[PDB]
Amino acid sequence: TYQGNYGFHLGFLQSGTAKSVMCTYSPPLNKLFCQLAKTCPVQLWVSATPPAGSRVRAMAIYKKSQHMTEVVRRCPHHERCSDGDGLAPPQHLIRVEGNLAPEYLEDRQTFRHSVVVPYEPPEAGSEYTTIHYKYMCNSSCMGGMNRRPILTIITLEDSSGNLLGRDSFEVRVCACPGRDRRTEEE
Ligand SMILES: [Zn+2]
Repeated sequence: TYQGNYGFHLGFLQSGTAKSVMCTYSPPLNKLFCQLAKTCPVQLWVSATPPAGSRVRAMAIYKKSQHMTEVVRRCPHHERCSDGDGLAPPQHLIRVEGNLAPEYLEDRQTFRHSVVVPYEPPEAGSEYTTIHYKYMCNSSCMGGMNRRPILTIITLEDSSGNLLGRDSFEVRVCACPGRDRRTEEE
């Protein structure tokens, strides 16, 4: 995490450990629990607007340093699951929704996957800018994350890739998010 010259940091809609809820954020754990394939409106905040060309990248990494050096990718199952949108490659975990200019990358050196989008200042009347994400594999998929916790890294970079700000949050993709938030909230 690191707010830069722009005060870059993330924001989340408070939903509640209720039921029928498909996505809820836990301020205490700073962890998100969401159902697979459902939209998560994460917010972007800044005290100054980034220069034009600045982008927003979303990468998933493993929380525990023992698995730190392993690329997070969908499990052999979901990988062979026809549930694409026409943009995201079948092997990516984090997809973006709503944006018409998302870019799906794979670092040539680290092999890590990411989704980058153009940074856009908040629309009139809002104080923050939204980006709808989705996870396409459950935390409990064998071959996949396999019960291993992950952390979503959201970085604000300039047109040329330079880091301009970074923030993160742990995430859990489950069928029972609400329950899992409270029965973990402790
Ligand atoms: Zn899976």
